[PDB]
Amino acid sequence: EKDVVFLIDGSEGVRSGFPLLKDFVQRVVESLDVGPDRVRVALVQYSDRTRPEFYLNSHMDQQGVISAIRRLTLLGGPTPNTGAALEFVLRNILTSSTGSRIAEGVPQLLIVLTAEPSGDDVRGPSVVLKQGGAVPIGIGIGNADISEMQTISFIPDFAVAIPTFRELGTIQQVISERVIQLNREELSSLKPILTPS
Repeated sequence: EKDVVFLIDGSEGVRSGFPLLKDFVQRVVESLDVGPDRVRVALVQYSDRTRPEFYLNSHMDQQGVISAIRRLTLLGGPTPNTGAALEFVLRNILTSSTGSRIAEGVPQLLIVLTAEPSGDDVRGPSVVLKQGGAVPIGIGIGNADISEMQTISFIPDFAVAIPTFRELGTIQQVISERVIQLNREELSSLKPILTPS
């Protein structure tokens, strides 16, 4: 059992790379055992606002999730306010009412993809998410800030920096491997790192 949420920068900085991002998300999902009693998948786009695209309880199989990803259109917007988006996910998407099994101790894995420095502070939100049971993996593309992605990530090791959307496919296996590593037992041995700025 895993709840896997993709939080995707949909600001204008991502417009040209968005089809490659959609491809990447599908590559990860295809590796997961998707179903209500196994892996649940959600996806939220964000810029200076958030837009849930589908929730952990929306689909019950691989076809449903993949079809939903394929149909995404870019949210748009000037900036990625990543900190606000992270808290929005914690408080609204990692919830029992929207299909999260957080209350039962199911891993809450949050894969964040962005291509620019955040338009807001991610430090405080990162603390709140780690204290609240989220396990984030920050994937910074291009101009994304390395420190920010490390800060967001449950521990810095989990963060990834890749120079272009073109290279995003080259990390799909290690992201899949991380999702596998992070079961309830492994997470039991892992503690998050909190040392803001």
